[PDB]
Amino acid sequence: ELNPRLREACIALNQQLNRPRGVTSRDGNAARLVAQEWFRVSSQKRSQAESVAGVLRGVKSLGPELLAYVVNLADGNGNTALHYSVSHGNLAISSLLLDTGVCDVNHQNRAGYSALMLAALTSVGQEEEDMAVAQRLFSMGDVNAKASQTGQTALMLAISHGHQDMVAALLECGADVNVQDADGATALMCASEYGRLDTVQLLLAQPGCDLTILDNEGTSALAIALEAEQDEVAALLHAHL
Repeated sequence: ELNPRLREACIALNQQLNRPRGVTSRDGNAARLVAQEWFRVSSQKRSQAESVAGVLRGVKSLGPELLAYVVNLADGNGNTALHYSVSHGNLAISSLLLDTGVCDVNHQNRAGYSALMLAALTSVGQEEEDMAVAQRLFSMGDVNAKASQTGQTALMLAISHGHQDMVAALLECGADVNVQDADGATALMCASEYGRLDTVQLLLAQPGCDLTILDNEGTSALAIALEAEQDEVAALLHAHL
């Protein structure tokens, strides 16, 4: 059940949302008060799924539009509760939000990243449940989306942090290897700079992987490897070229 102040703000917000035209400002008194309590309860590192679950039961009792509005609230950093739960590794909260069936997992924060992208970036190598959460995100998102500022993909972000299992998972979900970021860089280029040989091998094994894509200064994966002094990567790229 909702605490007295939040309940009243939710009732007021629900009233705005449920009008025939549904006209509702994210910047009204009601929405700001709901946001303040929602982020307080849902999005802290110490937030507890039990508490969030009780807020959601309360929100849901007022109706589906309110539930979807609240779950997908974005703060001044463009972050939703799911951004925070993924980033913080609060798996229980992640599961609880995804269980609502209403998360917009492709929503990009101000920095340009979706929850899907942050899951690729912050992949916990030894957490089977971390990977299960990421796979749920992939199933309801666009694994080939590009981040609004840098143009990077989940695949590139996973590569950049040496998250090999995440790389494999994204390729099994249909990640395109040949997407280019804002600077023209590809997943292979990121992998060639990072220097993990198994990741380079896995990318090279994908049908259609193109070794001759260039970035906007005409740089190839091979050149990046040589510049990074990754000789074994460089030699491997030479052999496929």
